[PDB]
Amino acid sequence: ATVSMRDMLKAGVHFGHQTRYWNPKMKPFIFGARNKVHIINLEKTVPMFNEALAELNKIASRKGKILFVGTKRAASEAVKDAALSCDQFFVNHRWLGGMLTNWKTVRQSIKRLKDLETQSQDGTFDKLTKKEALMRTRELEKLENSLGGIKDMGGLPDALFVIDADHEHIAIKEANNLGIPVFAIVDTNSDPDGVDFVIPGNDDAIRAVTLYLGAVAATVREGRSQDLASQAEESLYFQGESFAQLFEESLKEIETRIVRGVVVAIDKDVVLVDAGLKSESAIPAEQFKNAQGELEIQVGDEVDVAL
Amino acid sequence: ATVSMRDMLKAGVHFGHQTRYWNPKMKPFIFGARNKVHIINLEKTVPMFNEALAELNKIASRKGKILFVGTKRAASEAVKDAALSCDQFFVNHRWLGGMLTNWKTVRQSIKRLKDLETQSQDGTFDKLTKKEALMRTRELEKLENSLGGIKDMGGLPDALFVIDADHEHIAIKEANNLGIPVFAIVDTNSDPDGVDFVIPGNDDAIRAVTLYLGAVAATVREGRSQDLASQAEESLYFQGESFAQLFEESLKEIETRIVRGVVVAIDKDVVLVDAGLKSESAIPAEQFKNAQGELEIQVGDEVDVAL
Ligand SMILES: [Zn+2]
Ligand SMILES: [Zn+2]
Repeated sequence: ATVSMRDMLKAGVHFGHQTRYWNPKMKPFIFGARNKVHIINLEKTVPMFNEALAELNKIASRKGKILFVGTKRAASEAVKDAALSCDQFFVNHRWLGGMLTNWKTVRQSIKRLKDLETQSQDGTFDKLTKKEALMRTRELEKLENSLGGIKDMGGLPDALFVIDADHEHIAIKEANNLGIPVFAIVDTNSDPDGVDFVIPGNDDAIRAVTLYLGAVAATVREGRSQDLASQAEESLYFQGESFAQLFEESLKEIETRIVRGVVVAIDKDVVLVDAGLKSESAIPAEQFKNAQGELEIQVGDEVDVAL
Repeated sequence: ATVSMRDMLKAGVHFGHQTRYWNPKMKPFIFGARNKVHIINLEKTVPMFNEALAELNKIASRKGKILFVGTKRAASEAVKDAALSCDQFFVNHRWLGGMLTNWKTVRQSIKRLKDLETQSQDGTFDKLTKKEALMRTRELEKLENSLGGIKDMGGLPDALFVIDADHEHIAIKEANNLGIPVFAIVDTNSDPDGVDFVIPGNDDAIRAVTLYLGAVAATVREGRSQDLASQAEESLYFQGESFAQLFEESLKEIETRIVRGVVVAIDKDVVLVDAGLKSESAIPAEQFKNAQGELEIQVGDEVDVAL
């Protein structure tokens, strides 16, 4: 996975802040200045982004959970779009101190959110006074704005992808403390020190932000599915055996002896065994019950069967 | 997209029916017979499946809708799994004559399904007698079993993918009449004539059926997203220009003159214009209102702006 330099140039990825606003720590990523404005060196952005994408692909491929964080105007709606498009998670309105470091508390706040969700729907709020119903409605607003993108995360994320390292410094510091790797777009006015995988680039243009998140969402989908990887395993070696050769070889795989197999499905009075024939074999449960009339085997168990 | 011959052999794709059950029309796809059973020639299955996958990829890439059809025991639950995994549609319980050819009627039956959905939830059924409520409950059962996988299809499909051509002959004939292309697994006991893209193979093993649907769902996801295609466009040509060359070239793209731009977002009193700077420009709506105080422009419109 990569984005080309020409694509980044068109999106404005190389536009830094005015030089008077810079953080000197971004010097290695700066190409120069034109008209009192810093130009970001895409010669560095491209390999550093590829490096970031490769590791996010690896994390996603072990069922890793990715938290997209971006709450500034330019990032907010796109962060949600990206996260949804690859079945991950997000914070896009505002960060509450402790979302990560006090995660056991957040977990309870999530159940409280779901209870308030139910209450607002099943008429509980209508049986309250206006003053009370408003209290619960504002609480539900706070919880949904802040936790709505993570309510099904189910534990700490395995990585953070962040738009604007300075704007999101609180979250980045929590991740640091927990040893959660941080991938971030770092603009010329920002401190890169807390960022594990820095991506030098413009964090102020919707089109630039969209370019980054798109490449991220794609590589995360590829990590989960293994679509393109499993496919490009057919070119790694010779596969030109004839069917005839392969079929005759498979006939000699028969030794010796009645057959052996594996349960794949147990619906009452129907036990299903894959013994590698044309069809799986559906067996009456009775052959698999003990003296008390209970099922002895489980889906995935190994068994025997009579040809 | 492809499945290897070794993968098909392991899944049992080559196991045909007993020869006494064959349809002579399947002769070109048959390798031979062992123990009074027909062996399917995978030398033919592999290129014919690749051919089918390539055209399904093309159909999906123009936002085509794919209807997965499989109602026999071995196909039923996997057909649903596959369809869901690539955001398409399915029929997996039983085919009602006219689902395709009388589609304008099906459309009304879909709204009737949604109304019954609401009624069963909002307590309408509880206000009925038992005899009446049972009538509506059975109607809801019929509609959900048959239309549940297509209720958001929104029109005729652009292709059918079918498990077992003989078992699903009714649907295949409706598609024929409507000119909708049929992709189907055709076993040695079946008639291939109605099938546009026949895939000679075992249609009785869950593991074989799973192998086919998996490859289909992947190629459909790839058609929609263009993940792997857009990525493998970076290898088609030289991309070794230095950033310096590219940046200096982009500086000469400035001619002449105040700037020109494109609206991207209109939220009351905030009009957003992309003029290719570091940030999009947010302009007060007032500059864009006519004498009556109405908005003159729309999202996507072209405008002008003062630097
Ligand atoms: Zn910035
Ligand atoms: Zn069959």
